[PDB]
Amino acid sequence: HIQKVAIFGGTHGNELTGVFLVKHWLENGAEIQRTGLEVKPFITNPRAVKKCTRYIDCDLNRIFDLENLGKKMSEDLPYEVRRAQEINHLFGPKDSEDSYDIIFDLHNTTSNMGCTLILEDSRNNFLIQMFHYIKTSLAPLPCYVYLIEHPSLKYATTRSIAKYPVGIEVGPQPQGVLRADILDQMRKMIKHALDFIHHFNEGEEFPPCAIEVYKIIEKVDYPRDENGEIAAIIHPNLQDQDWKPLHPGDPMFLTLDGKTIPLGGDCTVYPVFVNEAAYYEKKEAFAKTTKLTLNAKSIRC
Amino acid sequence: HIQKVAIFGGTHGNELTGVFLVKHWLENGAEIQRTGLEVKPFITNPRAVKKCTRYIDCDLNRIFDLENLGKKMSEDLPYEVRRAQEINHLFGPKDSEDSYDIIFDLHNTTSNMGCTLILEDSRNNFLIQMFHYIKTSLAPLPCYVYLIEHPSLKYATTRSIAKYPVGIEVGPQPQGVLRADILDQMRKMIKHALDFIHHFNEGEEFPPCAIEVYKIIEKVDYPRDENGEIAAIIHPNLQDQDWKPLHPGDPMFLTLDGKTIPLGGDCTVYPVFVNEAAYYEKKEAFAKTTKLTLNAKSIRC
Ligand SMILES: CP(=O)(O)N[C@@H](CC(=O)O)C(=O)O
Ligand SMILES: CP(=O)(O)N[C@@H](CC(=O)O)C(=O)O
Ligand SMILES: [Zn+2]
Ligand SMILES: [Zn+2]
Repeated sequence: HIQKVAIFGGTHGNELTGVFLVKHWLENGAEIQRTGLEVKPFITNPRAVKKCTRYIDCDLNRIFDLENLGKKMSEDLPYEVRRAQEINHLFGPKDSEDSYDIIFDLHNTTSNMGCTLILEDSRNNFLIQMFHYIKTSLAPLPCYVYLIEHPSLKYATTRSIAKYPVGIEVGPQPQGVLRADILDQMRKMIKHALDFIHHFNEGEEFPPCAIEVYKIIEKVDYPRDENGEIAAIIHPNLQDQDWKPLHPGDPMFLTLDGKTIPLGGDCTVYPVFVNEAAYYEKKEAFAKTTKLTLNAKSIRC
Repeated sequence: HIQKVAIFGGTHGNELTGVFLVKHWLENGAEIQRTGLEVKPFITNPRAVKKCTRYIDCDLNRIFDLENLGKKMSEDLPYEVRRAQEINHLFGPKDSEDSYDIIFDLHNTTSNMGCTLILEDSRNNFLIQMFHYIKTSLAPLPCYVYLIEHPSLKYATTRSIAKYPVGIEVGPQPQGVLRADILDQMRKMIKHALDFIHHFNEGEEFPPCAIEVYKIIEKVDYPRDENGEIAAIIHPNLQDQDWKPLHPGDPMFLTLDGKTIPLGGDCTVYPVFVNEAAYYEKKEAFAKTTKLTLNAKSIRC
């Protein structure tokens, strides 16, 4: 049974859709309340939000792990590390039964990804059923599921605190910009997610369901010159073609001289986060993913 | 006769198309050289480029005036001030005959403005002729001219150093990103600008011409709180509709609730820089322009 729900906004301070909503919701939350459901809206990175930048000392959505949450409180720590602890204490602790049940973390991307749900665990049948529900509600408005569970990769998100972590990504949108159509898409996504929880809490039964997801394989950097500067850019056939298949023959990058660097490798892939501003400093031009199906067992409260 | 020509990129450090070309052209100018014409590429704000921020201490493209350029040099002064003077000493002095003849200043905008030329002087026959040549040469691809001449508004641009300052602005592109299609557009604009200069220098006579331009009337802020926080955002109809006519009854802003706030007044207007990331701090949702026609007298070298 689902009791404790939060919506985080402003994990990244220059992703204004979430910030705008949460800050309105703090003043009037009617939209995010249901019957017998209390959800708490919350500004994750208030300082980065004030400076309208992604972060102050380091990326908040990467540090919710033992290395960082186990450090001694201290004014000498990076701001985000201090803030990660404050959040763990408020909405976790992480890996405890006292933690929040569900956390929705709201994000924006410059990539042409549309409505996107981040899945941190392939086995969780509750999430697969939620995601199936939202996907289907939204349609024919498309909505895709990025699955980030992986051995060496995968990062400790802000929402990993909860038993049920949910990432909500909407793009394309420039950083520092509030576009109405994106705002609307993110509201519709939440509308359905919260509806599903309520529906489940009034003991509805959901049959088995399948969904298609995109599983991370590896991350590709920009081809780089002899000093570490970018020597080629996202080829225009690849620009804005997130989710769509890319075959070994196909064009990845383009040089100033007009030279085209093709995919190579062995098989088809589905690129994600194509040309995301914030990933330039992470050496990620885009991420390679395989398409695969996940099956959920029926569930009931 | 035109001798000294510069191309500035990186005036704003997170506008990467200019920075990316200029760094390449610094390593191989072939593309921007014309026979009998030497063109110097230059990075105006190398420091803001390092951090991929718009600026360090203040906006570089607003301070090339007497107040700042006449100041005594010291380390208490904002970086950009100290930097502006250093640029005046290399490509000016501004208002002197020893200054460069033409400076092209390269920019990107989040607004959906397409290929855009900034005209600083409505009576400058030479520029008007150049712009008409570029417009004509780019067709059917559109090209738009924004006349920032105004008694009160109008600011001291990096490029105002030259006898003939030219601003090149290409959108939409998110800050901190390199799109190929936007890059290609800026290169073509430059190709044709240099071609024009060369042709003129080889004595070709240019008959009189007319161009449509858009003259700044006034800037419009987002409607705000009692706290000064944004209370409404760019309406979906207005979004991405730069240059297109906006009538008095038409939707302008949108609340979460969401009520539409219409234009008001009684004259039609032409909106420019709709939803520009960098202008949120400047408190400009968009600029209202009136669209008029300018003539050039014929010219010859
Ligand atoms: C480009 P973003 O910061 O909105 N994407 C998230 C992805 C996620 O939510 O896991 C991140 O990089 O932290
Ligand atoms: C969107 P931008 O900052 O590159 N445009 C210039 C306008 C210009 O080039 O005059 C500015 O705001 O100073
Ligand atoms: Zn984010
Ligand atoms: Zn600029």
